[PDB]
Amino acid sequence: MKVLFLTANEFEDVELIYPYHRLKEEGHEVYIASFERGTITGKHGYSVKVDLTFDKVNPEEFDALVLPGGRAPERVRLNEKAVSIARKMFSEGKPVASICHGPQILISAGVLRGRKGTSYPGIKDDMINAGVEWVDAEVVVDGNWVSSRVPADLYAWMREFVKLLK
Amino acid sequence: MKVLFLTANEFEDVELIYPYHRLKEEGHEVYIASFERGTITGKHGYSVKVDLTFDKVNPEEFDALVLPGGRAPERVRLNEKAVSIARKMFSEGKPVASICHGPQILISAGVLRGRKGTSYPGIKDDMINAGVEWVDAEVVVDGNWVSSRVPADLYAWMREFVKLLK
Amino acid sequence: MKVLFLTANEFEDVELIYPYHRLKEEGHEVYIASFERGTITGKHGYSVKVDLTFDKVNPEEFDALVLPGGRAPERVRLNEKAVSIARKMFSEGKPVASICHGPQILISAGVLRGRKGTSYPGIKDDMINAGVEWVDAEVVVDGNWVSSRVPADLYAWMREFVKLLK
Amino acid sequence: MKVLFLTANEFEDVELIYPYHRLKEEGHEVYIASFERGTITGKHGYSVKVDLTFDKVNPEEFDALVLPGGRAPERVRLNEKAVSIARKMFSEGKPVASICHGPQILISAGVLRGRKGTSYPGIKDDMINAGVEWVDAEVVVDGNWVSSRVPADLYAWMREFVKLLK
Amino acid sequence: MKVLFLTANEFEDVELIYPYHRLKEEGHEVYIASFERGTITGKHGYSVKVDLTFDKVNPEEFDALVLPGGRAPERVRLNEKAVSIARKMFSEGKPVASICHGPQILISAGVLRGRKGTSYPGIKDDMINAGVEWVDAEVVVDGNWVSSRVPADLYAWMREFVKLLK
Amino acid sequence: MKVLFLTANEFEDVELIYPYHRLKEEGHEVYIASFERGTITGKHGYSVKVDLTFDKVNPEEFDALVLPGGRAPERVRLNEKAVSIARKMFSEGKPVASICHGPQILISAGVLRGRKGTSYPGIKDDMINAGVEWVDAEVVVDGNWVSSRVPADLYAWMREFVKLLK
Ligand SMILES: O=C(CO)CO
Ligand SMILES: O=C(CO)CO
Ligand SMILES: [Tb+3]
Ligand SMILES: [Tb+3]
Repeated sequence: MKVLFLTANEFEDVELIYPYHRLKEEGHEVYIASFERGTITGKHGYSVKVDLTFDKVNPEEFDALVLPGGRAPERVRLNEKAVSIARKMFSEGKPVASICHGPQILISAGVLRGRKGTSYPGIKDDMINAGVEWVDAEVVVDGNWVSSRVPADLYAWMREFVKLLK
Repeated sequence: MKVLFLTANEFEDVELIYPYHRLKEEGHEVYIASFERGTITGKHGYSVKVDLTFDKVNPEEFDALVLPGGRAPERVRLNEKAVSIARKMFSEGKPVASICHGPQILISAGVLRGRKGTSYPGIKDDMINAGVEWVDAEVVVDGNWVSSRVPADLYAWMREFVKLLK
Repeated sequence: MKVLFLTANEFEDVELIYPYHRLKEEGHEVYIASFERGTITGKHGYSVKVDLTFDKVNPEEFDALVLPGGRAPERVRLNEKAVSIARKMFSEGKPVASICHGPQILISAGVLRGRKGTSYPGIKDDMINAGVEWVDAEVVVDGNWVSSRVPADLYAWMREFVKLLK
Repeated sequence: MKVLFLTANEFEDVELIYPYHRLKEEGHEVYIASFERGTITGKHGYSVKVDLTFDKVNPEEFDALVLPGGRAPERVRLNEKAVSIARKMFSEGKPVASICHGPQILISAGVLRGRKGTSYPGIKDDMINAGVEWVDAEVVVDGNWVSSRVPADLYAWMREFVKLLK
Repeated sequence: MKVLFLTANEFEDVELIYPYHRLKEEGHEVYIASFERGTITGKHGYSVKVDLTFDKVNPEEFDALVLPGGRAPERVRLNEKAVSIARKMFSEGKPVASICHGPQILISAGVLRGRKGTSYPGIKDDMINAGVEWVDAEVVVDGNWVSSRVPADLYAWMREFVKLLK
Repeated sequence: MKVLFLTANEFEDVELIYPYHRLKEEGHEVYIASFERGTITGKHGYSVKVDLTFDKVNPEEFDALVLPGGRAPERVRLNEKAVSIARKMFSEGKPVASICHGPQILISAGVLRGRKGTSYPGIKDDMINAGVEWVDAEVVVDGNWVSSRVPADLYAWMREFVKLLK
């Protein structure tokens, strides 16, 4: 499986780095997409290499999608190409993992009405207004959509996501 | 006029400090309300004294409301008392000024359906999903609601808000 | 009115941003002059665009002058052209607003002998030794010179300065 | 399984957080031991709660040990109780995972002579002088000792360590 | 010889630490005085222990005085007791070393008229207005007063100061 | 005398700056060697200019060597040219001063077996395993090798090193 990550500067560091390594453990290939090639830096100063730009992503080449949190999703969700990648992959039923502010990208994609999941609690009202049945749980599994709230939830978030890719 | 500010740690510094001083220039009394007494610190490190807690606010004692941005609104909007203050003041037609992420508190108050305004562009989709006709302008005036987007808009934001309080 | 600001890196952020927006509210044009074009960054990390260099300033083209504080005045006061701009504008009786360390530029211009005003209290002795009757007040108005001490004084500083430009 | 972590302030954040969550995914209980109760803060600013002090650790109550890196191991290795915990657990054949500077604690425990493993390359010479057959690989498995070098190795480090605990 | 240092938070780190150690090399005793007991922290984050408060200093018990720079002198120079210590020691002809902003304390003491020395160039005009014959040199020796400008001057600053204490 | 420093980014600031100025006081020439020309930055943010790269160093052109601490030695000790400079200078009996983590470079050079000295206590075990008779003292003098532990030892470290160069 080829797993795509849509992120940008000010990503929540462990929310990117944890699934990156957890999915590599399984033998999956992992790719970081952002605005430009080079590096991006997390809220806490970890730097990661960008593999490809949003413009170069062909969603048909990727099997699954991860949406880390932090302040990066509010930047990503204004990029039509990044939102279109998330819209396509999610609506096609490919596995999509989101955490914390990550699902702001899915809100903007317009794909969450009637879906069941969670997010950082600070944006619960925005998830509800997008039509989500919002649950206060460490992980929620709604078909292809695996969602979690905060870094304390990482263990449960990927415990469930790895099952979808098997 | 007695002007109330609803804010918390990680407020956008100039979005609090600018209206605070601008309204004092007019002779209005300005009050900072937050979770606890003591001080709160902005994203950029400016410290301000808290005048009263959300619990101690009686909305009937205040004439107008200011909602600065930053990351503070995502904290404030989870406090039922703070959201109730905003709901009451806004729904009674008292002047309410919001900037950047500030109107996340108004989203949570459930008062924006059918209203027109603006915000930080990163949350435009959340404003639209709350029932706002979102306008990309430095300031929008919709009856009692004066809204702006970013720090570059400060001059226009308070130019319009000062007029409502006269 | 065309209002010139003389500043540099490590300016006290709100002491630049507050008068910048306050004077734009009135419809005045505001210009940031510094060592080079591009941007400058405040003590607290706010970035502002430089409109023109000190070398390109013709003082006859500007109606008023603002001198924010921070650590920037100790840099500005070593630039002969910046000091000459301040000397010319102040000595011609044009409105000049200073706050905090801002009047270090006026000290270096040699224009304060026999004048009355204020500054950041830490440099009161230097103001006295330059020939200033130093007053511990939130704002002092001495003809064309409007002076204040610290960020807490912003409201009173521009309340008085706006009156000189009308 | 009950997994003990020996660490301190200035731990490499992801080297603690990654195995903590990865092992919780398996249903293992995870315990952070340090100098004092309260919190410890990583090099990159993540804070974690300390479960127990080194003085309160009874090594017989834990099944496995994790030694994250950063600057914390040079502090931990001067605490004779922490070193004695590592010596006891490692010499009894319990699973021990180390990464980056983590095995400095094992050097001080005097248990690495004739063993095979890796570390941050900057301390390879110190591992060699302690009697280690040093290997430049993302993960090395030498009986109970699973060792890795840097954060890029996380995926492989816990892939192998999880196998020892099953 | 007993050497006193008058300083406070935001001292220029190397301007305190360098003379501290250089004078200990000679066998002199070194004492840090500040507003309160406990620790003070430099601009660059080095922490030093305060030996005594300004209020507890009896200038007759000390043989020489060092005035480091940074932002600390603008705080120290508003403390009547600290200024009185500097006034007494300097006017009695005891060796006094200053660097960078350090001599702002001597300006406030009122002891520099007709004296010859240097400082951080940003405050040269303030030194001149206090009656100093200001010299742009790495070190100036004017009887008991040894003055330097910036951290690059440290070697020459103490080369000359150690000669006065011999 | 021409004194070479082998260092890199994340050097302990005062451990480089202190001997640099102390040795310049004597009239010695001081040279900073690192990976590349330009500047290097300490743990605490002080920046220093690099005079030459490790590749350009001819050890026969330098009379003495200084090895500051911080995290820089773990980078320097993986550069075989830097290690070969230290090996050559130390084994030829030229004066070598080390402090804190500085002697990690000497460990890697393979020159400490049977020698007597000190270091940061956190790496004492690594010094012992390299064949050092490790002493817990502020300064140790073993022929050409002058060693100290921490920044508190600076005064004694250079007191002894200066004697070797005279
Ligand atoms: O129509 C708006 C909601 O009222 C969104 O554009
Ligand atoms: O008299 C002033 C100078 O004119 C100082 O107080
Ligand atoms: Tb051997
Ligand atoms: Tb041996």
